[PDB]
Amino acid sequence: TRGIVRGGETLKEHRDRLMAATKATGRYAGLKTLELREREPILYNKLFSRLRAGVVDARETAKKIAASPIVEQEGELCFTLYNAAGDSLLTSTGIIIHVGTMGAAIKYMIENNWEANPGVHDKDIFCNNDSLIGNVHPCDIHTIVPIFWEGELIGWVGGVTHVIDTGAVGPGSMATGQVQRFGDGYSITCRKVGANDTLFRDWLHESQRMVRTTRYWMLDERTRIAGCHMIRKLVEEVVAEEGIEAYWKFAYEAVEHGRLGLQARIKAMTIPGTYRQVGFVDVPYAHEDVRVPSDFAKLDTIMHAPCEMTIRRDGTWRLDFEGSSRWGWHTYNAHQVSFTSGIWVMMTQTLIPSEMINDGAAYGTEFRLPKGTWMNPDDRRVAFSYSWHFLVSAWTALWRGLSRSYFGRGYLEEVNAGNANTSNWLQGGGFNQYDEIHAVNSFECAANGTGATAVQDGLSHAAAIWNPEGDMGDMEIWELAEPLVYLGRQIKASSGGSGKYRGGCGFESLRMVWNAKDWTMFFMGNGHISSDWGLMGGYPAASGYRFAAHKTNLKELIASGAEIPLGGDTDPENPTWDAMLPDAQIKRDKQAITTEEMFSDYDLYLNYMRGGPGFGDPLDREPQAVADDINGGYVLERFAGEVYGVVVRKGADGQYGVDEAGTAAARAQIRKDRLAKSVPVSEWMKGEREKILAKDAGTQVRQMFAASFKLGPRFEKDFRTFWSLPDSWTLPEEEIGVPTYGSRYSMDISELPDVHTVQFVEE
Amino acid sequence: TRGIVRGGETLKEHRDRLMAATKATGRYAGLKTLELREREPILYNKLFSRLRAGVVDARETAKKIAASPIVEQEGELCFTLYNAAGDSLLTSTGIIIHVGTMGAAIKYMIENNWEANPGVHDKDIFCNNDSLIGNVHPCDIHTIVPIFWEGELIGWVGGVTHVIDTGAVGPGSMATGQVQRFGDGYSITCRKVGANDTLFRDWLHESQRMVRTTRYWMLDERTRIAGCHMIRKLVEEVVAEEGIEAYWKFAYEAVEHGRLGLQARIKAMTIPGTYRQVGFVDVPYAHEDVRVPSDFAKLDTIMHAPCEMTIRRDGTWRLDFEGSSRWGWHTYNAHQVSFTSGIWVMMTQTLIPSEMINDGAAYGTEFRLPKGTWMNPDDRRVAFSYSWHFLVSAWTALWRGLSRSYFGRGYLEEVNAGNANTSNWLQGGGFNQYDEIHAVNSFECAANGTGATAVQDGLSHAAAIWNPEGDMGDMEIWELAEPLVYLGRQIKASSGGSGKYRGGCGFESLRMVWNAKDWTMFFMGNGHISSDWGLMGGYPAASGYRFAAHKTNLKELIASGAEIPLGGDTDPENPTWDAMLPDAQIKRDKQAITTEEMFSDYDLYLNYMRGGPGFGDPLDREPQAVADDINGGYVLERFAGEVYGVVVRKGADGQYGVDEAGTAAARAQIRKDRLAKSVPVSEWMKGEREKILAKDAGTQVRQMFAASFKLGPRFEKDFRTFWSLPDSWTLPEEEIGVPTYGSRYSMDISELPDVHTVQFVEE
Ligand SMILES: [Mn+2]
Ligand SMILES: [Mn+2]
Repeated sequence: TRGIVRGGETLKEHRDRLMAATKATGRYAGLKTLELREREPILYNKLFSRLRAGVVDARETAKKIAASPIVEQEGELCFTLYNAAGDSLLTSTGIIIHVGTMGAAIKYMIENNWEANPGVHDKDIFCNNDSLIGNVHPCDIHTIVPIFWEGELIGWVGGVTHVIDTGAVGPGSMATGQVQRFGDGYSITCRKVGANDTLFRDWLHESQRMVRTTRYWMLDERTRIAGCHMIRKLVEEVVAEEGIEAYWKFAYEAVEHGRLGLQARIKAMTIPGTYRQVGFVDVPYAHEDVRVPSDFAKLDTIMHAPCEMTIRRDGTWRLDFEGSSRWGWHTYNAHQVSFTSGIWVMMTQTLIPSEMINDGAAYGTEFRLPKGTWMNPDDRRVAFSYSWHFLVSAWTALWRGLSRSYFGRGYLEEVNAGNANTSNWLQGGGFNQYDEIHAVNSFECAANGTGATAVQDGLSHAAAIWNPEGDMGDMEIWELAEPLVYLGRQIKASSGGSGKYRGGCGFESLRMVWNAKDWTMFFMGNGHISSDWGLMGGYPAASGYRFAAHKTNLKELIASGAEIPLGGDTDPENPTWDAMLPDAQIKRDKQAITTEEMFSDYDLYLNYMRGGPGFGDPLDREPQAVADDINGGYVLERFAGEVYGVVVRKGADGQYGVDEAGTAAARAQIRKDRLAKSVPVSEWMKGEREKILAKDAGTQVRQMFAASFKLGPRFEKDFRTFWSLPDSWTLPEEEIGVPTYGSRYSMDISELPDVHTVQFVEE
Repeated sequence: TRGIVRGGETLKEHRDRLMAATKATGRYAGLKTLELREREPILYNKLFSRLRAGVVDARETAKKIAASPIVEQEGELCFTLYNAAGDSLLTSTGIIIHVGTMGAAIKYMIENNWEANPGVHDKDIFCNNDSLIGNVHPCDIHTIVPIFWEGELIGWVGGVTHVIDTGAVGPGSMATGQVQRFGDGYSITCRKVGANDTLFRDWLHESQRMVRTTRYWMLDERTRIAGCHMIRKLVEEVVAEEGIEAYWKFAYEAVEHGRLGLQARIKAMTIPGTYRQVGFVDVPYAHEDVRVPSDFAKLDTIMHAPCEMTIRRDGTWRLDFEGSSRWGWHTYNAHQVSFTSGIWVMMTQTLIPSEMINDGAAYGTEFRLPKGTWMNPDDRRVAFSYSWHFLVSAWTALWRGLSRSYFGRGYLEEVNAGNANTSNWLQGGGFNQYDEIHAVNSFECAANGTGATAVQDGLSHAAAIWNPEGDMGDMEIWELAEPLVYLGRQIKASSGGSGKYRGGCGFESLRMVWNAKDWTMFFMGNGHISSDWGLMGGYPAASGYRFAAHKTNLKELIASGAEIPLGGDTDPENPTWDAMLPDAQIKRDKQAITTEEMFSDYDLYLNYMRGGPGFGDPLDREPQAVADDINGGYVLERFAGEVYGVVVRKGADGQYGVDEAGTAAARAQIRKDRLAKSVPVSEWMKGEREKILAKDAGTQVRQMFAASFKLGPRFEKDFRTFWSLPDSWTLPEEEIGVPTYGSRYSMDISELPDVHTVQFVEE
């Protein structure tokens, strides 16, 4: 029975052959030479130039079909072209993390003999979003079309859209509320959803009633299908015009070219050696306003992600996450594919922007993700809807590590202290201004600030780790899809991390609920803990907080001519809105994660997008920059002196200027205070060691270590050595008093029948 | 192109033709005469006898394929045979409410042009459980196979199994936790799940990872498929032996025969006139241990289900539920198909046992269910997982109403005061004794007690409204599938409703958690309110309560030989176990509905199945019966005197005997006390009327009326008339202080694209 691949081999035989060559030889598919590229270089780039333009243009055109602004204006969609074995050749920009996620679904089909059943046929249509096979979160939905030529498969197209909602318990796309997979939303596992280019009615009727924002989902489906088919047609025209021979060579030489590309850029931009760095984020599920149904999920915890980054003389490199913490009862878990494609999107943004963007760099990187950590769970009950919470707090560390190598070597233009927490996600549900069931999810946190450089300040309100082409979207467009009105949009002062170069500031949006019925809202970002750290000096960006006002009496206040709250929440420590709202129930605290809360018309919700970390000692910053930050609204005048040692005087014009003698003398005095207030690290260490031996820390600090030691013995060994702790000191998780469900017992997806999962990671 | 039905017409043309004949003519399909039955009655019964044997025997055989005891021992499975238009011809016994649910699924396909897409092809396999189309709850999963003959559809087979769990937020089948459809478990809308008699791999992988109890679910599929295919093969053999002409006549004359049967039985057993009755149950979501994520769902409420039953001189009859309450944010909502097939299952149990069991009676009954009530919701966010809560408390009223017509006419053998609340459902989830993810759901409440008769006492621990073939299942078999050990099984004293004839007692099961890991449990029945009422006298059965013991210290108690709790909780007002467990956290209260709660090995959970209501004035009971009840454990000795006026004396043997002279005087004395403590109803009425005018009642009493008034103007008009209330007195729901989400705004499933829903009810 002939296999369907161009060879006559099956999908499985074909890929198994290619991975064997790759393993044995060290080069993708065994390609020790690139025949087309070396011998017919003109033909090689013409294919590259024409096909990469095709997918770029497909994404840009098709996104005019969607109703949701996330797809139509922000561009949270991607199109990828794959070879037979599910390796990408080329991609449009956008949410390119799904280069790898959709590649792994293609491989899951390959490895579980979809070929025999349900069959991969021409004109078929597959839809998938299953996180257990490596997708980021259910709200990101794939369409996958096989491409055939003269009767045989020659590759695949994938299209991803980020969809408003998938019917989880939480109303929104990064939803809280649910604590397991069951309730985490509509989960599609590589389903055959069409044949002969036409969708199945039983998929249409079932799928559309599993969600709130049906019209939005329906159109997000057509944006995918139209893109896939523009790309399928593109390929056929390219093959018919240049030949299957060349196309077939290109479909694999391109992928080894991407591996060759990563190696060469490492060797030219980096330094061999070892780099160590760590990242944390908070999960405050103890609080009253995280109302979750399962009692075993109400505890505070901290995500712990240490990375040992090894860079070798031959230009390979290794990322070891030994020491990391366990998955939990929340929606912040991830998958080994999620995680590693995340690290790949980062190398598309600094290491290989000017090389082939495809799975080549993936084959040139080594990943060790211990089984059972949050980044590699071993449990099929796990939940995913806001994977970015953990994911974006782990990858930010690696910017710093990678930036020390550019800095030592002299490529200071490339240093970057890391990504912002891509957060607060305005979410809610109910009846909207068209009186339809609806959900919300602002992609304003596509435009957080970004890490400072060794050369200049980070960009404000500019980007996210998962899409560098930032877009905040127009106020006038968002108000077509949410039942809220804007009372402010404002640069978020003192959100940027301080330094010689200041991190990018976030921004803020103040909303009034308007024309909503039976409406709820919630918040979802980091509160207690800043994920990014500064670099070579350099402080973390600000962390998160919440602001909601209920019963504002704002109908009367608007109408009677009284003061009403406008703009941003400029100094949350000295607020101005609260005085204006004497009757309101104001929620102003650090609890940056909540579940659904009744809101009504004229209630208030502050949307806050985070800043980025800074670079260098702050009192090396040029004083004039500090003064300009004060006028430009970037830094509150209070910290000009307290952080930068800059003394500013207001001119007749009302703007701030530099007092130079004052600024020098204040900097001189800060240096003596630093000497006087610090102590030798020897001294501090024996103090902290006493606290450790006494087990003096909150339950969430003690749980992070207990769980981390159990998954990563080399990390426990290192902690014990560092603090010089007796073997009599032990930290069993079960002694901390907090629930410990899922700490010993777990069941993996691979323990279910007929499941063959693909491994991409050392594990 | 040509339709698929044996005629050459499409499914839709075929049914549309037949429903028009039925509307114009008053007889199913226009059959004013029954050709086969009148002309070849021998051939007519031979087809009937062989086919009903086939479905009975198919259900019986295939249930030996299941691992879950729900299907294998208790038989909560059903097989039904349908004509082309989706009308049942015959059924096996068991959970026959799905006669109507699978018929409504077949008809939904007919109306939405499944024929065009995805196509109804021979050898195909459909799977469905969608409650918006009229299924009881997600856990009841249908398999639907078309039957073809010489290339044309001649009917369908449906198979139903109750599945342990479908991946709702709650672990169990009657799950709490979720408050909307989103989270209420895996919802399949008439999916084509196989072709050429083989299941699709993408359905297999996806479906098995959306639930906990996977191996159980897998085998429940094979039990369904096998029964369908035994029945498809059966028909073909019957047709090949007797001819398509005869079978095609039978497939429709059978259904008008059933309508004729309902009419003849009404006219023979009943009295024409009007019957009025009502039913209630509790929903105290206000309590701390109902932890739901949505703040708009935390309130107490009461289901209000009034029925005006009209029986006519021509033998038709009408059931109007005007006045009923609204659907809510819980899992107790229903659907018009759910509700009406319930009343049909009830009429199979008294009215037509000896007639054709098929849709004939459905065509002979009139139903009016106001749109927007809990029984006919107009909102597609609604949740269903424990529909029986409302459903079984509504139908019990109709037994009483129907019983007054037997009692007046003299068929006292047929009187029954109503069904028990079929409840408490022991449920929970975690890791079981085989160290696999698992969920539990005891079907011990298939064997509640039943209503007393005009002739004799109700049966104890015997049946449920949805399956009169009660089975409590073996202890030894239940312990193969739950990580619990039985410490007692006991008739539940004083659970039966008191009367001249006592209602049936429930029973109770005391469990110890054993060999469980990361384990939770919860409760799900009625607490505050008894659904059934007694009759012509007659008190309701006991209502519900909860008992759990945590930290029992029972390992130590067992090992040391101290007292351990065994058996049942004989007198909850004077317990013996609580003293035995001095270290325990004991939960003993009325809160019969909880969400998930951590349990551990040696903790205790009491499973309580309810009793049935009684008949007649209790102090007409033969005193000897009261004495036997006391010894037999049915009634606690305290109430012999207080309820029955029976004075019982303990003998030399230790058993109770009747004090005859004492019992006469006590009965003489009770009658004088009854006079002395009652008042003229006029007197009592003006007191209660002041309370109404003063709005003196719990928020749950005031919300039940507010919601009912808005949905049922004739009920408000009638309330106001009865209590003589000014037009100045008004009860707006929004003044009661509790959330009112979904009270004005709603969006029906019929408002989504391409949705054509079928109407079976006056509405
Ligand atoms: Mn997304
Ligand atoms: Mn069921």
